[PDB]
Amino acid sequence: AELKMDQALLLIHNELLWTNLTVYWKSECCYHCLFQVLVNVPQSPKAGKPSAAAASVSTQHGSILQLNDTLEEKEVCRLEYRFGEFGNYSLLVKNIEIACDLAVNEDPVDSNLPVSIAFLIGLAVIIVISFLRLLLPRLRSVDTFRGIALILMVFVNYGGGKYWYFKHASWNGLTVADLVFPWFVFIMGSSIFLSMTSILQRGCSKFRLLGKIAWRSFLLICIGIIIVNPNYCLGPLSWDKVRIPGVLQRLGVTYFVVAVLELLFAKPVPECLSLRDITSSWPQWLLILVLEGLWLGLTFLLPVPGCPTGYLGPGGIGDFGKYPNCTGGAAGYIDRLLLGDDHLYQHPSSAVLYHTEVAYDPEGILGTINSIVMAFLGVQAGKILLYYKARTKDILIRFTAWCCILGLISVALTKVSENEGFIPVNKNLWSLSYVTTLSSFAFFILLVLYPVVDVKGLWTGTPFFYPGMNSILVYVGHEVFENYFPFQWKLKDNQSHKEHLTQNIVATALWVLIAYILYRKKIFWKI
Amino acid sequence: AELKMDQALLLIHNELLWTNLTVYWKSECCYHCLFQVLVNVPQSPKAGKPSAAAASVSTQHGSILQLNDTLEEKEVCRLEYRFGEFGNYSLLVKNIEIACDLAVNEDPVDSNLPVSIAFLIGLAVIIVISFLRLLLPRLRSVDTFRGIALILMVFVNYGGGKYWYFKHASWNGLTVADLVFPWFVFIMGSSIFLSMTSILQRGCSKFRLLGKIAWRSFLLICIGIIIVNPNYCLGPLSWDKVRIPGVLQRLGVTYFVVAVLELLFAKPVPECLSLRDITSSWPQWLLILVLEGLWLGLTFLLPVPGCPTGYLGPGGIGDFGKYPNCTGGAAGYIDRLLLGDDHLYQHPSSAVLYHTEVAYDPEGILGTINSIVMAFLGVQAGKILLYYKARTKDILIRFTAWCCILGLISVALTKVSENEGFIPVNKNLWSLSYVTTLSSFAFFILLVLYPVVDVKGLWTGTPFFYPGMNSILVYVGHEVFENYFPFQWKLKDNQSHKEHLTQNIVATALWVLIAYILYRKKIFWKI
Ligand SMILES: *[C@@H]1O[C@H](CO)[C@@H](O[C@@H]2O[C@H](CO)[C@@H](O)[C@H](O)[C@H]2NC(C)=O)[C@H](O)[C@H]1NC(C)=O
Ligand SMILES: *[C@@H]1O[C@H](CO)[C@@H](O[C@@H]2O[C@H](CO)[C@@H](O)[C@H](O)[C@H]2NC(C)=O)[C@H](O)[C@H]1NC(C)=O
Ligand SMILES: *[C@@H]1O[C@H](CO)[C@@H](O[C@@H]2O[C@H](CO)[C@@H](O)[C@H](O)[C@H]2NC(C)=O)[C@H](O)[C@H]1NC(C)=O
Ligand SMILES: *[C@@H]1O[C@H](CO)[C@@H](O[C@@H]2O[C@H](CO)[C@@H](O)[C@H](O)[C@H]2NC(C)=O)[C@H](O)[C@H]1NC(C)=O
Ligand SMILES: CC(C)CCC[C@@H](C)[C@H]1CC[C@H]2[C@@H]3CC=C4C[C@@H](O)CC[C@]4(C)[C@H]3CC[C@]12C
Ligand SMILES: CC(C)CCC[C@@H](C)[C@H]1CC[C@H]2[C@@H]3CC=C4C[C@@H](O)CC[C@]4(C)[C@H]3CC[C@]12C
Ligand SMILES: CCCCCCCCCCCCCCCC
Ligand SMILES: CCCCCCCCCCCCCCCC
Ligand SMILES: *[C@@H]1O[C@H](CO)[C@@H](O)[C@H](O)[C@H]1NC(C)=O
Ligand SMILES: *[C@@H]1O[C@H](CO)[C@@H](O)[C@H](O)[C@H]1NC(C)=O
Ligand SMILES: CCCCCCCCCCCCCC
Ligand SMILES: CCCCCCCCCCCCCC
Ligand SMILES: CCCCCCCCCCCCCC
Ligand SMILES: CCCCCCCCCCCCCC
Ligand SMILES: CCCCCCCCCCCCCC
Ligand SMILES: CCCCCCCCCCCCCC
Ligand SMILES: CCCCCCCCCCCCCC
Ligand SMILES: CCCCCCCCCCCCCC
Ligand SMILES: CCCCCCCCCCCCCC
Ligand SMILES: CCCCCCCCCCCCCC
Ligand SMILES: CCCCCCCCCCCCCC
Ligand SMILES: CCCCCCCCCCCCCC
Ligand SMILES: CCCCCCCCCCCC
Ligand SMILES: CCCCCCCCCCCC
Ligand SMILES: CCCCCCCCCCCC
Ligand SMILES: CCCCCCCCCCCC
Ligand SMILES: CCCCCCCC
Ligand SMILES: CCCCCCCC
Ligand SMILES: CCCCCCCC
Ligand SMILES: CCCCCCCC
Ligand SMILES: CCCCCCCC
Ligand SMILES: CCCCCCCC
Ligand SMILES: CCCCCCCC
Ligand SMILES: CCCCCCCC
Ligand SMILES: CCCCCCCC
Ligand SMILES: CCCCCCCC
Ligand SMILES: CCCCCCCC
Ligand SMILES: CCCCCCCC
Ligand SMILES: CCCCCCCC
Ligand SMILES: CCCCCCCC
Ligand SMILES: CCCCCCCC
Ligand SMILES: CCCCCCCC
Ligand SMILES: CCCCCCCC
Repeated sequence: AELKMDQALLLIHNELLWTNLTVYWKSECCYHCLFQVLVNVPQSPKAGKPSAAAASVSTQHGSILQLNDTLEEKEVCRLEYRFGEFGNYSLLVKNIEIACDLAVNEDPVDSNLPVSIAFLIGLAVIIVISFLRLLLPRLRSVDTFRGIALILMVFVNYGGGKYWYFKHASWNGLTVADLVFPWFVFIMGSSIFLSMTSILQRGCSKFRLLGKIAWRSFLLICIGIIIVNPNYCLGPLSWDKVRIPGVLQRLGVTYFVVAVLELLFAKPVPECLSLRDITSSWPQWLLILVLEGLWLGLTFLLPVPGCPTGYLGPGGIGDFGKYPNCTGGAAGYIDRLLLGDDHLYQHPSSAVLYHTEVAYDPEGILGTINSIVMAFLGVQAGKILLYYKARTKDILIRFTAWCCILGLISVALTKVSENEGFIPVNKNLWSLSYVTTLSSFAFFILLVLYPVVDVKGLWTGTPFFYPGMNSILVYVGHEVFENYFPFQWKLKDNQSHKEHLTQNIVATALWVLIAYILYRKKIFWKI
Repeated sequence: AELKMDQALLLIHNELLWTNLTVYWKSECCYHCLFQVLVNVPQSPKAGKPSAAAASVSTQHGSILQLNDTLEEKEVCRLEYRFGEFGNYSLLVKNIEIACDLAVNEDPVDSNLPVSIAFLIGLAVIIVISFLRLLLPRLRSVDTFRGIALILMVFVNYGGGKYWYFKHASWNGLTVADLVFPWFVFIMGSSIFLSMTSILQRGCSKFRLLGKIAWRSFLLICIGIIIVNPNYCLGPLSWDKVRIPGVLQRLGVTYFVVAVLELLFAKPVPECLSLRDITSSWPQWLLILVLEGLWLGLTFLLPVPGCPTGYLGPGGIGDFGKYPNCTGGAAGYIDRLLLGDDHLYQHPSSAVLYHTEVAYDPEGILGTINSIVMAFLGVQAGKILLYYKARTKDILIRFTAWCCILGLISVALTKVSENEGFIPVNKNLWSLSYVTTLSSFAFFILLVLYPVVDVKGLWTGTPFFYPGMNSILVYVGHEVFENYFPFQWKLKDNQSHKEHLTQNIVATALWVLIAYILYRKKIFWKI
């Protein structure tokens, strides 16, 4: 029909002669949204001639429908159902009492079939190549894990097949899109410590290195603002529309703060139950815990005008529509106070599901504290790798212990619930529990990749370390060349998951190939 | 007022009570355009109350106005005048006989003042630096002259201040925009011979070099089609809208043909009145003259359906509107027959002044013959430089003789007239006289640059050889980053020549600086 992607048709037939009905729709994904009007169905004029009206219901999450008499304002009938994509459904409001029956006129399609098939294709290629091949300085695992994070960032930015789980969550919880930036920050902290230790061991001065750190940070911030943020298809750059926060700006600020902290308190690596790497850097831990206490205090105790104190919700229609302009809480208030709504992100992810009107920037000022905490945990991983490079058992024990500690903290904060924790997982706020959850994930990934890629050498990292060696050039590249063929062509069906998924997979594989080609030519750009 | 850039206001007052008037406007730049309706002025209803109507007239070229009685269809009054930018003019159609008087209510502005001031600023900086500095393998002149051509290409592509002489001519004649692509083709031929001779002297095989030539040509064509032509701000690429011809596609075809010809007939350089470089390559000259005869025959003798034979005009309203869909003649007919109107250039330069509706591609199939002839003349310049490298007098004599011969041929063809020659100068057709004119210009530029930059060493080429060493990266770069700040920001006045000129000059100087930075880092990309 005229159905768009991820929608179904709902035909509502009114068999009642006396009472009109109004239909209210609420998603199950919401936490405390309001019911929104779906369609108004008038009363049947004559017996045997039911009135009809159609509507489109979202099929990404389960739906909650409410039937209310428009004059009486009384609930005659309520049903909750999970509609399928491109379905054709009929709802009949019978008489004798009032009851509703939902019939499936046409069965919906399987929307996740291309994703199921894509994993089978990739799994088959892995087995075929492994079967085919069998018949016939730097840590590799850090580059491999950086390349995996970057590859998924490229796939997600292109759209992720237009799938709701390859996109960012509206407010709370995790999708696959929410995993890949914290992991990159973690790895960047590891690389900060490893590179700094090698450089200082070679005998370089700390002031030349400080100048290099400042130059790299300034370059990243400027590249983000001037190249990566703006949509130059709309028009030329004007200052009043410039968005100051961003991904590369926050990488730059995090890089400066973490690198300068490590450089200031740098120590030579000494050469087995011990806490040597934890106690030899107690000043850094002291400053990190003080900074984290600052984030917690400004988040739960800063009074925001016209808004509750310590509010972590999305606003819009969320929390029963009480707080419509309070998207973010103190984080958004600080962003608006210091930068103004026109220098923020005008399309927050909460807009689709909570219908928020205010601009909110996920990469704002207040969450940089937790970005820094994430990168400092990555630094701790690098310290584990260098202080105990001789012994593999020591490295693995420390990775496992850190994963368990951070996972226990995350379980305590979130209460293993999406919206009911003390600090729920939230990318937009860059919560504490978001950091601890994604850090335990990164410690587990290192625990698995270090033996396989580095100790045993079973796997060489292919093809993931090729973009892990040219991360900055690949990230800037796909932003500049996002609309260019062959990364993007014209689709026969823009309402198809299969066609979008094929386009995005092809474009991501092309950036893996481009990075491999740059590796063969030894064209490594280090910002 | 509401006047746009390069327009004036013309108020027409009708003092006549009985006859209406219609006003016809024709530009002086046209060759045989039709008069187009400007505005209809009704008769004055009562004596002493003249009727009024306003119009905007283009001020780039002189205007020709015709006053015709609408019923009688008889010419009551005609005047030709050159209106100035943003002027406020009044035209009064008096009675006793009928006479017209044009009065300047408000004087126009000086539109060329920013260009006059810009040359004074640049001239002052040259004198200041020369005064300041005084108080305190490869041929350099070829890189210098390539950099000058490329710098002007960047300035012209950005817009050239929105000045009509920094844009391409509508059909015939020369502007500053029409000079810089033929010069680049000339220099590319010189570089082809110089590089090939050095490579073959080092002992390289001709098949490895043939593979390199084919690879470079294929890369240039593909880069042009996929990166340089499309406007990806409009949408994703669809095949039916893909434009096949272009600047880099024609560089690729010309490079392949000329490089393969030289490689096939390559000879070692022997070590003073002689014609050694002209006679040692007689096969190349034979094929070039045969190819030129093909261009002349297909242009003046190919029968084009529904069109005169040997037609070199623009169509539209040109040539008195007889031939509206004949833009190009045989060149456009061959393009349309082999590629179809949707794979051609939809905005030819003749559209503005002759109002042509058909798509015409300046870089089409038929003019590649003359592109090849231009590059082969460049090859002859390289042969002069190598065969006689010991003697400067021999090099200068040969450059002067070639300039005089080509200039005499161009004077014979064009009859020193813009539209009345046998083969007028025309970028869109890539005429023979266009090639000979621009080749004599390039020989004269070499005659001046070779002693100054190479023999005496008075000038080192700065800052022009920095982009001459990275021409391909600079050309692709400014196409990718054309809309990006700092190359383009939002203008306070979009109807100002001063603001556009400042923007374009700043952007061009920024690309000179970028190429200097790439030279300092030794990042030279050779396609
Ligand atoms: C959804 O399904 C219903 C079936 O209930 C379709 O209704 C049919 O509509 C056509 C034309 O409008 C009628 O000729 C049929 O008699 C209807 N069938 C029934 C059972 O009433 C409806 O068209 C479908 N909508 C779509 C496919 O977009
Ligand atoms: C549909 O009607 C029901 C009535 O059964 C509404 O539910 C009541 O809403 C009022 C607010 O107007 C509350 O004070 C009551 O506590 C609710 N429950 C009951 C049992 O009355 C419901 O709000 C209506 N739907 C919408 C979207 O307004
Ligand atoms: C162009 O110049 C004429 C002067 O002839 C301007 O006409 C004036 O218009 C204003 C308002 O429309 C009147 O109050 C004046 O009396 C007019 N002057 C005369 C001498 O008639 C006209 O406005 C100008 N157009 C512009 C500046 O856009
Ligand atoms: C304006 O009127 C003049 C008449 O003086 C037109 O000039 C004549 O045009 C006809 C064509 O309709 C020719 O056959 C004549 O040779 C032209 N000259 C004369 C002296 O009659 C002129 O064409 C009219 N302007 C426009 C735009 O049609
Ligand atoms: C360094 C770590 C341990 C924490 C430092 C920051 C703490 C001490 C600061 C940051 C923001 C501060 C809050 C800001 C505003 C208000 C005003 C008033 O209504 C009571 C105090 C209260 C609620 C402050 C309490 C202290 C506070 C939470
Ligand atoms: C190699 C150089 C010297 C020239 C070779 C091309 C010449 C011989 C060819 C190219 C196109 C040809 C023309 C194409 C079509 C027509 C058809 C008819 O109406 C008479 C011949 C005529 C007019 C041809 C004459 C010869 C021609 C001009
Ligand atoms: C999350 C989906 C993205 C899919 C990316 C898979 C990468 C496939 C790599 C293909 C190119 C390999 C080039 C290097 C070979 C040595
Ligand atoms: C046709 C107008 C374009 C103006 C271009 C002039 C170039 C000015 C160069 C400024 C940057 C110099 C960098 C290299 C210094 C050694
Ligand atoms: C139902 O709505 C219609 C308007 O569409 C209205 O005229 C009618 O009065 C309503 N029903 C009742 C019972 O009021
Ligand atoms: C002039 O034009 C008007 C229409 O604007 C028309 O009514 C009038 O008749 C014309 N003049 C003559 C003399 O016909
Ligand atoms: C959507 C809510 C997510 C909450 C995540 C809670 C689990 C924390 C991690 C558990 C241990 C991780 C070991 C790899
Ligand atoms: C199904 C909808 C949400 C998708 C789940 C993503 C969050 C958990 C990812 C687990 C990754 C584990 C890596 C060690
Ligand atoms: C000997 C080389 C010195 C190079 C510069 C060192 C100092 C750099 C200071 C950067 C501080 C930035 C503050 C925002
Ligand atoms: C030797 C080159 C020094 C250049 C320094 C430029 C300023 C950098 C400051 C960046 C700070 C960003 C994080 C606060
Ligand atoms: C070998 C020279 C050692 C000198 C100590 C260098 C410490 C650098 C501290 C950086 C602080 C910057 C604050 C913005
Ligand atoms: C050289 C020994 C110094 C010991 C200082 C006290 C230990 C500080 C460790 C802080 C770690 C907190 C997070 C694990
Ligand atoms: C617009 C018409 C241009 C015609 C150019 C004719 C002149 C030919 C060149 C004269 C000799 C050149 C020596 C540098
Ligand atoms: C004034 C309108 C046309 C502009 C003239 C451009 C054509 C002649 C350029 C001469 C360049 C000479 C280089 C040797
Ligand atoms: C020994 C190396 C050989 C490399 C390839 C040489 C042959 C290339 C042929 C290209 C022809 C292109 C025709 C359009
Ligand atoms: C050794 C690499 C050879 C690659 C050859 C690719 C085909 C090139 C043909 C280009 C022809 C363009 C002008 C006719
Ligand atoms: C040293 C080897 C010499 C062999 C001769 C090479 C000649 C190359 C001719 C290229 C013709 C290509 C036609 C498309
Ligand atoms: C080795 C001597 C061969 C002589 C062949 C005849 C001369 C051909 C020269 C053609 C030049 C035409 C353009 C100047
Ligand atoms: C630190 C980098 C800041 C760059 C800001 C660029 C925005 C200026 C736009 C001006 C257009 C009128
Ligand atoms: C209809 C599909 C057109 C594009 C197919 C994918 C192209 C990817 C490979 C291109 C290599 C440059
Ligand atoms: C020689 C290079 C040709 C590249 C052609 C690309 C155009 C294909 C667009 C397909 C989109 C459906
Ligand atoms: C209003 C003018 C804003 C931009 C001025 C020119 C900027 C060019 C220099 C930028 C260096 C990156
Ligand atoms: C979602 C994984 C797809 C893997 C396909 C790999 C083929 C290049
Ligand atoms: C400021 C955006 C464009 C940067 C140009 C650099 C090209 C290598
Ligand atoms: C690098 C130059 C920036 C200019 C900013 C202008 C803001 C109005
Ligand atoms: C012997 C292993 C010690 C690991 C300590 C981890 C601290 C969270
Ligand atoms: C510095 C710790 C602040 C914790 C805030 C919790 C208040 C309910
Ligand atoms: C860094 C940009 C500051 C803009 C001023 C806004 C103050 C509310
Ligand atoms: C060979 C040492 C194994 C250490 C295991 C630690 C927990 C997975
Ligand atoms: C460090 C874990 C804390 C868990 C929440 C305790 C109640 C504020
Ligand atoms: C130094 C500015 C970044 C240049 C863009 C790179 C695109 C691959
Ligand atoms: C049109 C020439 C302008 C030269 C200005 C140079 C200043 C960088
Ligand atoms: C095909 C257009 C994009 C090319 C990407 C190459 C980036 C270095
Ligand atoms: C490189 C692939 C090109 C695909 C062309 C498709 C034309 C319909
Ligand atoms: C002695 C100089 C000869 C130059 C010949 C030029 C041929 C057009
Ligand atoms: C091959 C020369 C053709 C010249 C055409 C001129 C006819 C008037
Ligand atoms: C090379 C593109 C050819 C397109 C076919 C058009 C035939 C008139
Ligand atoms: C020193 C030799 C001069 C040659 C001049 C030729 C014509 C400018
Ligand atoms: C080679 C010069 C020719 C000039 C025109 C002669 C008449 C067709």
